[PDB]
Amino acid sequence: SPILGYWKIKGLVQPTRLLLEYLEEKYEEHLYERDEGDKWRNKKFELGLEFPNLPYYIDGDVKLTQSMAIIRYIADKHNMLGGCPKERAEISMLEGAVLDIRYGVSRIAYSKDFETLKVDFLSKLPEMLKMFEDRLCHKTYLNGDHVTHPDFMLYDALDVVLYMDPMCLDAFPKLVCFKKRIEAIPQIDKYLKSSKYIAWPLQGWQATFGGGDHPP
Repeated sequence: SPILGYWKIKGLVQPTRLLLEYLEEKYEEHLYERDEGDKWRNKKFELGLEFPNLPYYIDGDVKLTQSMAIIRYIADKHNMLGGCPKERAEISMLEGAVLDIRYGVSRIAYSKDFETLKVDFLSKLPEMLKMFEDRLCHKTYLNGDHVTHPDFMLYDALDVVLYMDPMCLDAFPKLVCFKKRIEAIPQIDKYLKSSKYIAWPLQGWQATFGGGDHPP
């Protein structure tokens, strides 16, 4: 049974967690609580990781770090990255654009000047969301009729930008849909209602946005 190690927050591993639950693939988590920053530094180097860091994935001497290398791995272990250069690169471009939103959030989330920075993020956000609304025109999931990992990435992003601005999607009902659709997938839906689901925080507890032990 593979092992996924990370903070007990959505952060950088939420997409991955979904994917795993989607493929009903069994695994165990090493969850680091808010006040366990030591326990980690205690094991940071006794895991045999070539690039100690969080999150980490480990099973039969497959030692990985870097949320993207990880997620892609689980994906690849199930032939889901693409069937050729073109479709593989298309799926990577989705990866990129989704992170340009998920990350946009986190880089201005730990700032003490969040409350005035989000304003310029939310103004740009439309143009970013739009591109996804189009991609989703005549398609069920990005990149086709079959679910890919970037669909779980966009879902996390969406879920996170809605906390920042409950109305960011009203102008994109096609995304509001895509979101309910994902939540409809039996495995996923069963998960969100399960005990293993980490509802909060979104970022590191210290973060201004999506921080704190419980949502406001």
